Amino acid sequence: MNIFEMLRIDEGLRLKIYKDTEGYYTIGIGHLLTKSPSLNAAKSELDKAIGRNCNGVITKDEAEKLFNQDVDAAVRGILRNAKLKPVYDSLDAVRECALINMVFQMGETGVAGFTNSLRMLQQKRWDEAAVNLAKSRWYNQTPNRAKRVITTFRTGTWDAYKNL
Ligand SMILES: [Cl-]
Ligand SMILES: [Cl-]
Ligand SMILES: [K+]
Repeated sequence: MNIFEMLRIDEGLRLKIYKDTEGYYTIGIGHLLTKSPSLNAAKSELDKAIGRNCNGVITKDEAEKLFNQDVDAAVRGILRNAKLKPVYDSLDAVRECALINMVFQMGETGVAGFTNSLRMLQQKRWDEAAVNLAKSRWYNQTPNRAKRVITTFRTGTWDAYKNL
């Protein structure tokens, strides 16, 4: 298991524009197009991202390419973030994926708001961090995914993603 497989499981894959759990236009593997409620806006954003007239639909290759770029950006974002980098550096390779997962989902800013949780992870207080992470809108809005990620932080293993 690796970050790609992990995110592919949590985001799924759709080749046509769809609305994500918050109602935002998305495509591919969780690639957010826009927060605007205009399908047209979303359609423009798509073409611009892909570089051709897609008319709302893309290929699997295209989805995967968007996917590589998005993981890359999440990582680069974590590294450029003064609150995130220290944490990520302190973490083992499995747990780092859990952090990348959150940033992919919520963005650099959102995660950086989990201040108390971030400190607990840095101190390696796994159970305490897991409880803290659960006291969030994120857990309440997407509990199954949040469970998987928190379990990953808690255990250092891929158990939560095995048998999926
Ligand atoms: Cl893009
Ligand atoms: Cl969920
Ligand atoms: K590390």
